Amino acid sequence: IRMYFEPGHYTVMENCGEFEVRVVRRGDISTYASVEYETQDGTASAGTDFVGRKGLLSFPPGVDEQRFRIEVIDDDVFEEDECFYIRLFNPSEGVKLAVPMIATVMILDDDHAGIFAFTDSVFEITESVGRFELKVMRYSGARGTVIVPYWTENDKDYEGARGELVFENNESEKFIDLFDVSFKVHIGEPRLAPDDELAAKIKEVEKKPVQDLTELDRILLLSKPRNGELTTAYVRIR
Ligand SMILES: [Ca+2]
Ligand SMILES: [Ca+2]
Ligand SMILES: [Ca+2]
Ligand SMILES: [Ca+2]
Repeated sequence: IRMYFEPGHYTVMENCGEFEVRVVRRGDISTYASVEYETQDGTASAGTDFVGRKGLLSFPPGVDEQRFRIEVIDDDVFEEDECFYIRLFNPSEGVKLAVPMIATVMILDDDHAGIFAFTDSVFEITESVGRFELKVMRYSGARGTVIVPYWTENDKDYEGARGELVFENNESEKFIDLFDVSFKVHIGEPRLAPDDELAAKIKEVEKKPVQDLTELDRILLLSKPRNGELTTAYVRIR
């Protein structure tokens, strides 16, 4: 005998350049064997998401596995999770096809804007030793510029803080500088730079009645940055 994929399932980052797909030969190794593979489309398109590939996996006498590089294509357009597969045909004569003989590889986008939130909800700190950066994390993922307001609230102890953080591309983290009592500090809602080419196209899609949005457009709409659970932090001062 038998010949079958293993791993029979690979998960892969759109930016992984490529990755190995491994195949196994059980049963009578002793003699050369072989088998073919062909990438074939799922939701992930050969052409846009990966490259098509038929091939011949040769198994000289004494080898019960072959790997083989598949290329995952990278781009800057937000897409949901996508799929594509790889099938074993044409085994050599000695041998039967097993389970699985269809490998599944999924492409994870990384063109989201994306989702913004604090790390924890409470941070204990020190009567007066100055400053001390309050982190803000950007979750999966880190495409486009995203601007995002910040202001503080009272609960004399600190100086009030306001602004708009600017996460440029692949900016995943940024910091608010401040500057037993507590106060809260909020984050508003993320928006793109008003004038980043994307913010427009989306504005365009954002008028086509939803019933009109091309599938492409519907997925362009949820490319937009969002907020997470905790959009507020308390600061305890002791
Ligand atoms: Ca695609
Ligand atoms: Ca993709
Ligand atoms: Ca993409
Ligand atoms: Ca990408």
